[PDB]
Amino acid sequence: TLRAAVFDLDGVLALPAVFGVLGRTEEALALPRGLLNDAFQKGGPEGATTRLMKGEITLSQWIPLMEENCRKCSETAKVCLPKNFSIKEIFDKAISARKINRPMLQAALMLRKKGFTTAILTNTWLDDRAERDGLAQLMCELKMHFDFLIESCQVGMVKPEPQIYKFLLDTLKASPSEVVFLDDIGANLKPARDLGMVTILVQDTDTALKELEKVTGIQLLNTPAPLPTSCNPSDMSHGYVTVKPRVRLHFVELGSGPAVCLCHGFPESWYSWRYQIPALAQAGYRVLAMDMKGYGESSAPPEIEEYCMEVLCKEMVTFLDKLGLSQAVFIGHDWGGMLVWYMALFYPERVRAVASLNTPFIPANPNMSPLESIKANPVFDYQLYFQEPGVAEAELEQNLSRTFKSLFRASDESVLSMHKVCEAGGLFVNSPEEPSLSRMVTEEEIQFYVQQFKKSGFRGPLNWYRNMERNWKWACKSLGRKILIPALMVTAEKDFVLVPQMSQHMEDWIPHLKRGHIEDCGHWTQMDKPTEVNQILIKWLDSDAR
Amino acid sequence: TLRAAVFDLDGVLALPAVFGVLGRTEEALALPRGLLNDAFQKGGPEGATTRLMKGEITLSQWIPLMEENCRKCSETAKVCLPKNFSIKEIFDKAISARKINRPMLQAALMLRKKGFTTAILTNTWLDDRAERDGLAQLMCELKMHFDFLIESCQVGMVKPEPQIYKFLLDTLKASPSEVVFLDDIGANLKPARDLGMVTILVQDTDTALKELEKVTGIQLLNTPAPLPTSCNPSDMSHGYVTVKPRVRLHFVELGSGPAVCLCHGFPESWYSWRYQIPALAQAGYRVLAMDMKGYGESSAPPEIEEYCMEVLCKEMVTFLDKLGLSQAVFIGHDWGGMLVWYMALFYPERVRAVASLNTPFIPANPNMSPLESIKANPVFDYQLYFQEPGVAEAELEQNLSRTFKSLFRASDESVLSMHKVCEAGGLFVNSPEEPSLSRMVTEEEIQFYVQQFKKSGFRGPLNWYRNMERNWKWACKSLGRKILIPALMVTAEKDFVLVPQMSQHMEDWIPHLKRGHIEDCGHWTQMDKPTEVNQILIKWLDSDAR
Ligand SMILES: O=C([O-])c1cc(C2CCCCC2)ccc1O
Ligand SMILES: O=C([O-])c1cc(C2CCCCC2)ccc1O
Repeated sequence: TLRAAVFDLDGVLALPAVFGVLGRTEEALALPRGLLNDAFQKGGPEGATTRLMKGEITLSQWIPLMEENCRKCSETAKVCLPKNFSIKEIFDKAISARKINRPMLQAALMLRKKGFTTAILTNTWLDDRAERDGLAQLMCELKMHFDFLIESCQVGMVKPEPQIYKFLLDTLKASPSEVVFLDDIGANLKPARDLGMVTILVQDTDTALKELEKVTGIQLLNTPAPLPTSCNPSDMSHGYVTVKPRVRLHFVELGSGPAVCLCHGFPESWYSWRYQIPALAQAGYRVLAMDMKGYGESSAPPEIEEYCMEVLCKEMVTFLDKLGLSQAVFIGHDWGGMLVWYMALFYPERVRAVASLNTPFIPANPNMSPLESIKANPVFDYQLYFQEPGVAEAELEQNLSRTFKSLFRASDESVLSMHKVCEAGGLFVNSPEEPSLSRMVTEEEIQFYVQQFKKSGFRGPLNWYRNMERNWKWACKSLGRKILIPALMVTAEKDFVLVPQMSQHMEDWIPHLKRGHIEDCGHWTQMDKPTEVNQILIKWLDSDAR
Repeated sequence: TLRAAVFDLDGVLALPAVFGVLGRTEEALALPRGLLNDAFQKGGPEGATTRLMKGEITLSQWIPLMEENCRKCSETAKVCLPKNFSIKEIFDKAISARKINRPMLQAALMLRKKGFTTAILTNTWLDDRAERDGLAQLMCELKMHFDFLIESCQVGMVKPEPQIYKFLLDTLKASPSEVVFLDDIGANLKPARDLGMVTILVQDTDTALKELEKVTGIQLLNTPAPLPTSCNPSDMSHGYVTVKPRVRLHFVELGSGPAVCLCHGFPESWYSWRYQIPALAQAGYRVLAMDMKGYGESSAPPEIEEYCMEVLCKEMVTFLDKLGLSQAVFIGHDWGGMLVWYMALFYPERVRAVASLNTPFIPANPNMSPLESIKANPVFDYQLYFQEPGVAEAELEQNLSRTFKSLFRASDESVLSMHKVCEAGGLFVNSPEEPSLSRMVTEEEIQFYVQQFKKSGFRGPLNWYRNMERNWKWACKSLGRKILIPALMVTAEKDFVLVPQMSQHMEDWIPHLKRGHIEDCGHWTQMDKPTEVNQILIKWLDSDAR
């Protein structure tokens, strides 16, 4: 049986192939056929290209040696090289033009999902070009999805030498017949074939993958639309900032650039944004997925007053102040969405841009007590149940697995009531003791929220709802203000509490507000429809927050 | 300076390339990419293909070794070879499908015309397949146009080994930089390049030839329409048959198949058919270009009566009888055209098919003496001048060069009168002593007719015209007959004696007669418009004489 797949970079994982750019430059400049490809391989294992692929010299060092061999080949062919000929400009263009072959990356990912061991085996160089960042950005994005990455310039060997094949085989800890090897170079497959490994000459992606599925007996073509890339909590950078002596806040960091502070709801985690952290970092953002106060690894003080909007927003400001951030894009959901709107109302200097998932901005009524406002709407009866201290904690802290399995469900799958939650005596009263697993989450994803909620419980989480009177008095100070900073409101079609219509009037308060909308999407926006969340957020970030 | 051009066969001189048929068979049978091309090259210099190209085994011996390596590669790739898989059938098809790349052959010919030394350098096999004749027919047709042909299987070496390059260089008697080398195999050019020879990677013919002209500084693309391939009298098979004790006939032989006896006119040679002998042999015919009685190497008896149609046709029959031919296609021109029509009237059993250039069939008038018939038409005054024995001989045998230069001219270039030739006192009376060279002939071609006419003179040639009374009495015996065998009449637009209109009535005598017609064509049909003569004759031969 097969248990390992090997991918070549150029021509297989990334397109177009750099070999083809030599053949393209000969046609553009009308130089004789194969002149550039022959000057590239001059010497064979003794040439400048092999010293480059083996890693003896840098690509900056290599440039003038190729140039010399280009001059040499043109002299022999009895032809002339043009005036503005620059090897650097040709390679700069070819590298920058080269992008990931997405169907190939998805085939790798599908193979690795079925337990296969995956690796990139490439003849590469040590790029010290002033424009090296581009090739580096590319490599990181591919590498992350494979078990190994074998770069010829770091090991000191090259394809087609037999040694690298015995090195990779040793790294894979597998035998030849257990390995599928994909290369666009016919001669680079011959050693792998002579060893007994299954070989695929990659001309077109579709035929290559058709051979790759017939041989694996695993479907790789015509597959359903894949989920965005998620997080393994063990592989993240974990951050901790002390905002006040008794309170510390925890976050997860990924990417470089404009700071994007992610704020989860109830009863959630930094992990709720798991399908958004890799995508948003890939889009050129510094993602900071918070564990809001009362959750995971952030401090959970017992007092109710520690969770009023004024205290929590001062702490988000202190967090910035201590991290050295003058600004942050603030993207919230559910309770974080509320925090995020009040971050914009009270601290616009510190907020670059503001986005909210499901949660709308709705001003305070200086003529109505907030308690009356909750009773007035039947869907908000669960908030009245969360009022008495200890009541919902006892129910939610009873069987954590059951709690998250009963809550984290898609619109149709809903096992919850939410019409006289107070009367019925709880949220899970008519929910099973052993609920089925939702299609939105895995067993492992459920098991992560369980571990997290074992530290502090639901007192802190529920205390965010226990400050309605405090929140109202503070908000009334902002009644004559308008949100005049970039803003994105995202409504979810099947969210039965945070209904799309509840946002209808927001323009009176945020005139330049951008909108988003996800169909057949319930309350758990981020995991229900991650792809759509990603497409909407990246679009608004590039247009409204550079 | 460059003085040698080297052509690879497969992909350069012949298309399509046999390498491509492996890649085509993998797509048709949906076998993995490169499976057949890798099984073909398995072993490298140690494999079955190298032993075949070096010539250690035959291609029949090779077939089951490739089959074994095909089975082996499919096992490693974890795939299955089909039910009706036959390497023999694949190669049989590929060889038979492969034909000459005509623009490449014309580039070779144009280079060799400008004094270049040309040669075919090919990695080939010793073909013992029952269908070997096809590859053999192909090779002969290319080889003939090149100075050398280097077949790897006969020398015992292969491309890319450095030795064959030093062998070819030695055969060419030239140095590296003096040699242009054309190959479709990138690695087969690398040794030739490393040696200092100019290299051309042949992808498409047009770009390959564009490099080949930029480097030679000789025009090869967009050239005018080339002349058909001619004869070098030194390179022909020369034949001699004794018809009667005093008379022997000479001929030139080329090709295999149905016998095609070519009959020249006055004052011509077997050489008049020079542009027809190679073309007609290529078309699958056994060409027999006669030196009719009185010319070149055939016997020239002095008597007039030896040249009457009855004596000459009995001798063409005796020739057949002695050569072992029951039949022959009989193609004549001018006086041979007359002989040819009477060959069909008197000996249809021995004549397969009959074709005439310019000369029409015209029955005898049993009520008018042939002398009166010649006087009756002003264009035939030259025939009256040819009557008195010795008269025209003295004029034509005076300065042979002048005679052939004055006669062998195209329609416009005509320096001859032909209106009262008798009165004026000769054919060349108002023609220069030193006529210019015609565009139809070279100096060397003129010089060949001179050498030939030095042996016997014009007595025998002119004696063909001195039997008008004898010819008439014999022809009157055939007055109630019709020519009911295949027949082709070819008229020439600008022939001022043998006018197209003179043939108008021929259908009364040959009902099923096929016709041909060449525009802006004078009396010297064969050299005036050889290409058109070839196209017409081959067409009629394939349709009417198998
Ligand atoms: O099932 C759902 O889609 C769904 C779930 C909720 C829960 C989130 C806050 C705590 C308890 C209710 C709210 C609205 C919904 O529409
Ligand atoms: O110049 C011509 O094309 C031309 C030449 C001839 C010669 C051939 C037979 C012997 C003498 C005349 C006849 C007709 C022509 O039209």
